Amino acid sequence: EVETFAFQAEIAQLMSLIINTFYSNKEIFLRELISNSSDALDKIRYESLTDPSKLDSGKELHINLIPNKQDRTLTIVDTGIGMTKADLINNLGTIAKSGTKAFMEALQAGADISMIGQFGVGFYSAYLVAEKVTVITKHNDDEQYAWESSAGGSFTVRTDTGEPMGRGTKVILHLKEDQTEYLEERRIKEIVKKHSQFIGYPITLFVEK
Ligand SMILES: CC(C)Cc1cc(-n2c3c(c4c2CC(C)(C)CC4=O)CCN(C)C3)cc2c1C(=O)NCC2
Repeated sequence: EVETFAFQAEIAQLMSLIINTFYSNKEIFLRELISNSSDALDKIRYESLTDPSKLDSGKELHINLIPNKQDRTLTIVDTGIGMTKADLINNLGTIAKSGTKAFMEALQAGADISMIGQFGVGFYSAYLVAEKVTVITKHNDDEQYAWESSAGGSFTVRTDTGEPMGRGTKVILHLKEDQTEYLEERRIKEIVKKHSQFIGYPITLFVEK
């Protein structure tokens, strides 16, 4: 069973702005997704200090960057807290509403797309480079889920039939035809060094065979 949901009006408006605005500094999507993963790692690490059993699903706290030229995909894997079904459908979207409204007002007031993170809606910068985004996630208190959106005002949520993850999130970016530079090893290295050099977790860039 695949459930289809409409995005909150403000979120749909933000996604349209990200996809339709002429903005060359697209590389910022990577630091935004790395920031989301770093926050998820911080959350599980903190919670594990009071309840160590929260790490039974995996002790390693890291981020993996996996480019795939054949599939034209860039995958960001983290062993963070993961997201529940309620987080994917309601919680994060509700939280993002105020930030989205504030960001769009700031953009009208003279701010630029790179400031997206200051409003806590950085996840949506994935649409600067991806035509479709697939989010595979597993939280300790829930089943493994697959969230997906090609924008256009809707998203889908289904129980993931694929390989079990243990705990964490996989963000699969199905890249736009003219955005293949983000699959090159030296380009990814340059972006990580420039914007995410002080992330407190190991960032491993997987090289293609
Ligand atoms: C910020 C952490 C705790 C959770 C998280 C949240 C999100 N995220 C966020 C937002 C959204 C998402 C992912 C989606 C698919 C639920 C969409 C969304 O609105 C809005 C607010 N941001 C602060 C975070 C994305 C990821 C993750 C994650 O665990 N790993 C990398 C991908």
